Amino acid sequence: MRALIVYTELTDKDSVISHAVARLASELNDEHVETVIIRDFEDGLAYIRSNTSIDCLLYGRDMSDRDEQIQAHRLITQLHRRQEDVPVFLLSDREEALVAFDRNMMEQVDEFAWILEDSADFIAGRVLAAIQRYRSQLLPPLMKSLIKYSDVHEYSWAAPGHQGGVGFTKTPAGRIYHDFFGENLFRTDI
Amino acid sequence: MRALIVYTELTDKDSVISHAVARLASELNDEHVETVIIRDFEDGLAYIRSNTSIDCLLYGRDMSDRDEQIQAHRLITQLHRRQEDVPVFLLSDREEALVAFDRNMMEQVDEFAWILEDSADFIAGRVLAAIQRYRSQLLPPLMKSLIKYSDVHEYSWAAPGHQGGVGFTKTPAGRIYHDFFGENLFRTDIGIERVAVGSLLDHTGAFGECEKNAARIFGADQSYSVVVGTSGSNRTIMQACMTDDDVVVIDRNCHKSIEQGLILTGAKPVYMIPSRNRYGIIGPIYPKEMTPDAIKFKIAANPLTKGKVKQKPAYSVVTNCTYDGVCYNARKVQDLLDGSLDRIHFDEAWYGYARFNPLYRNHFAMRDEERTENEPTIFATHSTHKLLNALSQASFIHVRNGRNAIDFNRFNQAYLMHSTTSPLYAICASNDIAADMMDGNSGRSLTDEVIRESIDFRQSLAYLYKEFLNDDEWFFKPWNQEMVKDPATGKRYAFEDAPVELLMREQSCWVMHPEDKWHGFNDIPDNWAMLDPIKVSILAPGMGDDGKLLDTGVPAALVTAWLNHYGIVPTRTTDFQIMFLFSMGITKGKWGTLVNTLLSFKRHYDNNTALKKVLPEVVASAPEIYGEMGLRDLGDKMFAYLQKNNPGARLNQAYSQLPQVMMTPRDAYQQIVANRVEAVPVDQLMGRVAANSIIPYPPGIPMLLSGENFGDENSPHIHYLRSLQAWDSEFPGFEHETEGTEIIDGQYYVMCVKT
Amino acid sequence: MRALIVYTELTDKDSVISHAVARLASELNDEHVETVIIRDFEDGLAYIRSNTSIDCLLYGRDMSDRDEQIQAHRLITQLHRRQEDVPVFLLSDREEALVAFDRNMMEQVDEFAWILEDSADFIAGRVLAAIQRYRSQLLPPLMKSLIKYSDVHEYSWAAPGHQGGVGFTKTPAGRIYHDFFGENLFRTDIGIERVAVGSLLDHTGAFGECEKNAARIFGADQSYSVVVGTSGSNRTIMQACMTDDDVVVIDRNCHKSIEQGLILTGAKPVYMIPSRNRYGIIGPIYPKEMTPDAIKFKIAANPLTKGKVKQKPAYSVVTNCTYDGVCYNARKVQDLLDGSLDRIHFDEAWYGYARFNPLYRNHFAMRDEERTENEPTIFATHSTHKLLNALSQASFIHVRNGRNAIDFNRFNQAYLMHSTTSPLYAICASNDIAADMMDGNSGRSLTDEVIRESIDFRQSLAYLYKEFLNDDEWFFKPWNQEMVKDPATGKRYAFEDAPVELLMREQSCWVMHPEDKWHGFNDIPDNWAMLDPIKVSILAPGMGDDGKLLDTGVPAALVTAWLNHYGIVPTRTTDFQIMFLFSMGITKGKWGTLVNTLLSFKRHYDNNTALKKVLPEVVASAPEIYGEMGLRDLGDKMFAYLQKNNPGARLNQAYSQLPQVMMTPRDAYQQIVANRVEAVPVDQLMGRVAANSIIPYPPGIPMLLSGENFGDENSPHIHYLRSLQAWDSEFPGFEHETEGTEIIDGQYYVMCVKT
Repeated sequence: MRALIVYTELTDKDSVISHAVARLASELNDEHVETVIIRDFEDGLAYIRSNTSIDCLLYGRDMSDRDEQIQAHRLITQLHRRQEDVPVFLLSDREEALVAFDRNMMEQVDEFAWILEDSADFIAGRVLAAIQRYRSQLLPPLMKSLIKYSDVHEYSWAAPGHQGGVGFTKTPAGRIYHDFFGENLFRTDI
Repeated sequence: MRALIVYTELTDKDSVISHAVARLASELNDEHVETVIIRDFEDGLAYIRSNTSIDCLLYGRDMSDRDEQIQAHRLITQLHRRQEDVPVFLLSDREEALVAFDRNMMEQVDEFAWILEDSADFIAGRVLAAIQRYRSQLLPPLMKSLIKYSDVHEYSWAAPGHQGGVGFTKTPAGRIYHDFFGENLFRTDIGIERVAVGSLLDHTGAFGECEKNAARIFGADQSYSVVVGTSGSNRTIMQACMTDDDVVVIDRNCHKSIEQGLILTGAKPVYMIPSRNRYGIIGPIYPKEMTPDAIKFKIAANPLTKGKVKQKPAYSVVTNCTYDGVCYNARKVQDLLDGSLDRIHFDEAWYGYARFNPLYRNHFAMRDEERTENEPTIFATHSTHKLLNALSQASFIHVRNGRNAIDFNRFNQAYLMHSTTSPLYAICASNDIAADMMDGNSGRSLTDEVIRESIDFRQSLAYLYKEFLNDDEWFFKPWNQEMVKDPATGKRYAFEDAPVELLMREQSCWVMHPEDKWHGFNDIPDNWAMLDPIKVSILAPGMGDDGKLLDTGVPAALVTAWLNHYGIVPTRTTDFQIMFLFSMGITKGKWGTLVNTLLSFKRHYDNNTALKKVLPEVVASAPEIYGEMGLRDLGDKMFAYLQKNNPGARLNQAYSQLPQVMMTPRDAYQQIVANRVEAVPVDQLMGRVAANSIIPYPPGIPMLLSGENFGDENSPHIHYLRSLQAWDSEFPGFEHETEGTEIIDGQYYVMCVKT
Repeated sequence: MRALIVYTELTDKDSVISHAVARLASELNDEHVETVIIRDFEDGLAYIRSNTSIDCLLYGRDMSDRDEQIQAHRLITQLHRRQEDVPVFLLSDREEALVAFDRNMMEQVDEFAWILEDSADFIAGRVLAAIQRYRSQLLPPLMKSLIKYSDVHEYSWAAPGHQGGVGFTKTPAGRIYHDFFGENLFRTDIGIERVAVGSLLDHTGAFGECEKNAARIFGADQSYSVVVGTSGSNRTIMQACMTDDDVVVIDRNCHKSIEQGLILTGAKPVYMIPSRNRYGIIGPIYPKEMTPDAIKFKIAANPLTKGKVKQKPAYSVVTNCTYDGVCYNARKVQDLLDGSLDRIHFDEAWYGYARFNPLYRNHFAMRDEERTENEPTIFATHSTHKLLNALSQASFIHVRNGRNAIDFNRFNQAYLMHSTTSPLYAICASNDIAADMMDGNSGRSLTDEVIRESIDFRQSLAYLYKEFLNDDEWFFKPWNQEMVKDPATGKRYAFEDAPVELLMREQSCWVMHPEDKWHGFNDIPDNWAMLDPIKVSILAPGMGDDGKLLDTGVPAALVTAWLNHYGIVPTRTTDFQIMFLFSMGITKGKWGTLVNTLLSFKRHYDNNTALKKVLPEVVASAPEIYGEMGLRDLGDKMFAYLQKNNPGARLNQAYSQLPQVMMTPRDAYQQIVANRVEAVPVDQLMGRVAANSIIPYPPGIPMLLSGENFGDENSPHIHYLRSLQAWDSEFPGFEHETEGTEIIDGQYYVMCVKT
């Protein structure tokens, strides 16, 4: 689980939003969500264009700058090009977000995170729930069912004879072959 | 122990104050006080608004800047909103603080710390002493005594048998259960024979202290903690109040525990009929039903009570607020009922927070008001687990003694009659912590947070509705005022454009005015009812303002199926109405998920997405019907069915006319005990007397009570039951719930008295 | 996951098997299975007898030694006593195991592990699969579903308001409370609207599964889980059974919930009077009170029921076992009452384990027996928190359908009438885990452990009593048989010399025989009653076998004060009797503390130690009286008072004669509701009707019920109340408890019906 945080300047003084984001990142790391913190939308765009899996996007902008609004929309569109249903959290001061609220905002924002008046634990829990929801719909059906069944290791009394690759690990050459191709390939040959 | 240090610029050169603060922080850490150092008051405010426990605040400012003075005062006020008695230390140069010394300074400063001329060890010791003093007063009495006793681990030679959870740790399944629930839960299950804590049923010790504290906090003369919920509380109040030789005035919008009390007391009930609107939402009882002449007329017309027209009614019950958030003006209700009764019971099961926010002023039972000596006795029941923070089955009885009051010795008999001899002390502890949570500034702060969240959701939904309407599209709309008026300046706003402070402060922005069309309660008097902001109803399109359906619409059953598929479970639902609860357990900005879910439903509805892709569980009910069918196809099918059958008129007919009463509820139940009852299908209900209550959903309030006749062939009640059955047959997976019926092979059966 | 490896000598040279086992243990640790390696079967037995969870047993022996075979079988049987389905792997050389292969081997071996010719990885994988299979079947259904659902953390938009405990973590006191009780308790408080788990009141889902499982385990046709304790269970049973037009047969040794049921139903009660002994211990009802002629005579003699002599009684209740551990032969009681009634209710609140130990055979309600079709309907109520392992308020209703049975639809009305709409699921989960704990081998093993501990205490106390008697000194003695007879060989033993196996196996060692003097129930039939071993009564000296006091003695009130000072709180107490509870939560050898405390009391009593040194709390009551007074001085003062006043005769007079009945308990309570009651002092009680029940301690059972006359000047009941008041006045700090009275300035007041 990896969360990407892209915020530029939410408060007139940087330290407030920086400390709030640091607290949120600590709470996310305590629940085993890795966090990447980025201060510029072009840097975030470059990060997204690297084929790195992102499970959640949390972003905030100036909220009074239309250029940063365009940049944020570009970032979210780029993210959804290849990672289509990744949850997007808006990090913002509540009043600024509420005055900017409209249909176009909700077209790209899935959840609100009032970073300056909410506990980092509550936001981290909501982020984790969103990440789990996203991960549960990610795989296509056959691949999902095969992965789910692959954990079974019991000896069936039927073919194939290698029985999830166990048969190969009885001669040294078979063991080399089994280690080369890996266990999961043989455990899906069911 | 955590100390928060907020200082900005105390010296012209930063290094002096920074080094002094560093020395103080080191000395505080050496005494195991964690320190958070913050250089800006806005950062400190953000830190305080995170629900982190702070045991001491040490702050310093420029001391010559009035803006920083205002900021520091704001920080301290914010801290004391939810952490009321946290000590505040002023860090300052001595001369600067002394020249600024006044009453206003001492109102917010508890101690002085001359950080530049005092040893950090002395200040750290004083801080630790202050923290210990603060921590020693933090817990409410029952919880404190339970925690203190929990350290005892010796085997008592008495019940409970598990002996602080030791008994569970003897089988593997017991060990898993014990590890899951934790040790402290079992170590507080100590029985009623430990004099260190006291006993709940005797109201002694910490239990007596907790009940006195709760009575003070909730503004009652006496309070009783209950471990059988508001069902139990209602039963004991009704048992203490009435007898089988009594006539009582019952809100027809009554919980089933009220009918249980009627069965257990044998009293003869007379009913006040609440109002209804075009959405099927049950509204308030109008004042025309509570007048002394109306009550005398009801008593004289009732078949069972017509020989008691000279007898003063012994008890009345009004549900406030209602299930859909309609709050009575309780002062006016009490004044109306004072002309006929000496005992008024307000069943405020969903309404426990009302005392602690000024928005609800005059709309609840235990008001801060000058009390005269000729008032009636007032009872209020709170389900502390519903909209306060308590475990299930926790409840309170609040009593204000007036005319014909019941003294403690008499009331205790009913209390014991509906209680248990072995209460679980965790439930009472949750009651105590809930009362403590509403005490002082914290109750106001928590109610404010919930109200603000609900208002943000309502305004956002209204804005989206207007946007979609401007694009000539449909959307959901919140059920509140369309336009609000500022009573000070006279300025009018659209609801979504109104300032949040105005909606949070002004009660008239939520009062049901007779000239407004939004609420739909025709002929309601002004300043009679009010909408609770935190019970948010949303309306699906399809119902016209006149009361008849439009040409197109989206039935709420399909939206409910969508929400259930996404895990959201509404509290109430009608044909076009979905109710969402905002509680003190909600987190800020959570309603964005609700808005997102509604928008995605609208997208899939406009796209006519196949039910197999979006709602597989709906398809799994009747795969031959819902297979190869889209979301909008099903929606239009349901709306066409509603247009053809018009079940709203059926509901109005069934609930505008009361059923004929044949016997008291106790007599009907004793027919059950005597085995003189049978299961009767709906088509054979004509002339039959129901053995138990029939509560259809919607509207969720009883259509028939025990001992009431179903009526002849043209009876609206049998017609409404038939309508619900027909809907269930036509739409599998969207079946209505009806308490008091048995559904065999999809057919309704009702237990009726054998003729 | 923990695997236990027990191997002694598999190969002629130890290093081969040791290295193979080391490789296997390394492979098991690499898959996160902890391993305990033991080289001796006695060490493995000791390890198993420690309550440590074992997920798999891998063992090997010599395979040519029959002694090691017996030891291994013993080890596996011991393991499955409390860990029933743990997989067992046989570690062996292949040929040795194959030559020893038979049915008896396969009865205890689940899998083979050829440790000397198989890879440790293959065996480790098979062990892990077996462990996972075992763990997946370990939990009972409701607990399993609750644990599975507990991982959900999303904000539902419905009650409870705390939303999995989030609401508590918003004030500092709430955070302390939340951390104390832990997260999992609040995350299981989910409400009745989560279909993944089901609903308790609808008996659907995991709740239906749990109730079916409990009915199977306890041998009932149907079982109901109750969250209002046995008080609630008794109320719902009585509400389902009787009506105000009914006559009922009530054990005079009844809990106050039985009288509450009488008040709530309005039935007319007739009473069976239990027996008493010289110590004031209430004994069983004799068969002469349950015969059809006796019941007809009681009905014909009762002032209220004499117009119902042709009516079959609708309900009877018998408390079994009693508070002092007297257990009826329930088969004989049922056969006696079958001639008059169709419904028998056994209130087994203290008697829930009885089904699971053969020592209690035929002495409980839900017996494993061939059932005919003409049996009466049997109800049994268990307080699962009393002598089973459950949280307070957990209870069960068990039904065996017979004549005039109540079907589910009719019974559910009473069940809902005495329940709450928001049950706390932790209580139901505790009920489910208690039922699971009694299931299979574990119930027998746990009851055996408790019974053996109680027998060890009884025998040690009897031995010490004999030793002190031989030294012509006084001591406490257990209340059981002095001499026991072995029914097989005919050999007689003194109780302290009897083999423990005989006392644990033979029921006749605990039956009350009419020829024995220990129990003191004169004219009791043989094979009628039986003593529960785990309810241990000890007798202080002072009472003669004839029924009159001796020249000297030690009153039990002083011993009770001593025990309270040391933290031990007895369950019951009379003038010379102290009752101690042995429960499944006791640990082995704990009764040594009790013996030590009694010995130290005897030392300080013989030394006449000043009460200030030993019992400062006693002195703090009346420092002018107890100051400068010794332990033996106070004891002799109390004994002289008892000798002069003889309150035991007062108790016998008060309880041998029943008070005159003036009205039903419901009528008396409705006098309270009508405010027609007053507080009356004891000296003015002549001719007055009690408004509530009077329960003096001793004997702890009601002397008067509601609606019963106190009597004239010479009434024994007023005399007994006066005796208790006089004792309270003479000995501050040793005051009797009397439910149903108010003590103002040390004077007794009783609520009575205004004439």
